[PDB]
Amino acid sequence: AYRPSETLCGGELVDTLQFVCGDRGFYFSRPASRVSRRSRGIVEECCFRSCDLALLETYCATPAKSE
Repeated sequence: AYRPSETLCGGELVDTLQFVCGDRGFYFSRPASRVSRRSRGIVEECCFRSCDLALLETYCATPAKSE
């Protein structure tokens, strides 16, 4: 592949989440357990696997509203 296989882990993953989503905030991987608690998580797709920009954007926090 033309893309690098460098993966994205640690604080650099958090830095990228802030870059991609801006001030709107983001969510992160929920589980970190040795035991069977399978779930989604940005670390699972960007560090254990490799992820793309469009996918990474889906971890953005939801919009808020107030009257």
